[PDB]
Amino acid sequence: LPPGWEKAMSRSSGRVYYFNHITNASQWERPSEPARVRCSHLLVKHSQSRRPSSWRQEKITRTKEEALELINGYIQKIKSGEEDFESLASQFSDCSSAKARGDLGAFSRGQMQKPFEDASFALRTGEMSGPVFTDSGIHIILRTE
Ligand SMILES: O=C1[C@@H]2C[C@@H]3C[C@H]1C[C@@](O)(C3)C2
Ligand SMILES: [Cl-]
Repeated sequence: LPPGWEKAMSRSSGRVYYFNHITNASQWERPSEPARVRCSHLLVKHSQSRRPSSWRQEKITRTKEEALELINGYIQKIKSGEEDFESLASQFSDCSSAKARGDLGAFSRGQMQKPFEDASFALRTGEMSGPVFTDSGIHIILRTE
């Protein structure tokens, strides 16, 4: 299996699925390094974020658990296609990159927060992460290049 993937069993349905413990991605099909990657993200901050402030909210007060619930809901909408990642990033990301549809540009290893970097470089081109935790908050990461 590709880097960081394991087999798991669905608790509701009993069907086998696959889980990546670096990106927190999960998918039903069996899963299919560069100097740099290009990613977008959607950040949901919380009261324990290193800077609990954003363009959306001068004082961010939501709990870490409430932030995770928001992230999980956004992931549901992106995967069902009801909403686009770029649309939700522009509207709801607590990062200044919201105004760029969440795009962060290209980057190398040794520039970004470690959990963010590890998830970014473990994603395949076009693939989206599950919830990724850093000192800034909780992220959904989309690798675009
Ligand atoms: O929320 C974030 C902060 C700003 C940039 C995007 C993401 C990860 C990072 O390391 C770089 C810290
Ligand atoms: Cl790839």
